[PDB]
Amino acid sequence: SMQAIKCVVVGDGAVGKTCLLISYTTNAFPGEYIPTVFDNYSANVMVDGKPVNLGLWDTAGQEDYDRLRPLSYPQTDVFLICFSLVSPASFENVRAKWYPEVRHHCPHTPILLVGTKLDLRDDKDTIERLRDKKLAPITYPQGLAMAREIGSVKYLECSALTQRGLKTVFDEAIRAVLG
Ligand SMILES: Nc1nc2c(ncn2[C@@H]2O[C@H](COP(=O)(O)OP(=O)(O)O)[C@@H](O)[C@H]2O)c(=O)[nH]1
Ligand SMILES: [Cl-]
Ligand SMILES: [Cl-]
Ligand SMILES: [Mg+2]
Repeated sequence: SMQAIKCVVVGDGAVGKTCLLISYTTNAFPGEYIPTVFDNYSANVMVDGKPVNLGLWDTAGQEDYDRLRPLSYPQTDVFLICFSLVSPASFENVRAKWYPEVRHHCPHTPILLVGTKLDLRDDKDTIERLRDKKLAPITYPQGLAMAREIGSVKYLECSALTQRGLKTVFDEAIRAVLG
């Protein structure tokens, strides 16, 4: 027994959940091949001088799985609720959909709020695209405020593509369970 930790990742379609898991576990961002299946990834992580077995559970974010997806929730040690920093709709869904759904099935499990696609937040074409819809990328203070609102233990931002902040997401996830 390496200590085992079950981590489940949830959030809207296209927020980057699968890329996040693959980039983390393989140290490589998927190119033109992102698994469509909702797999479980097994990673090992050193925490305070001890190896931990992190099982990472990908989920489908579409409405069609609203009855099937929660069957993966039992025995979860920590949830990651993901939204894209460059999709305000995905951010609103953290409060509207994901927080309520997780808490319906798992009242006490820690939640980390994770803002993805960090590399796009200061990307000009992305800012302009959002400005056209009277919108702007989600800022760190906004994400932090959403994290408090949903009782998250931690708010993190990362990019699966550049890997900036990626390892911290899962270190903090583990520490939320273990210390
Ligand atoms: N620029 C950027 N694109 C990303 C990142 N992570 C994922 N993507 C892209 O976002 C899209 C959705 O990613 P995916 O992992 O399939 O999202 P999922 O539906 O939540 O599983 C794909 O086109 C990815 O290439 C990131 O960190 N930066
Ligand atoms: Cl999805
Ligand atoms: Cl917080
Ligand atoms: Mg996926």
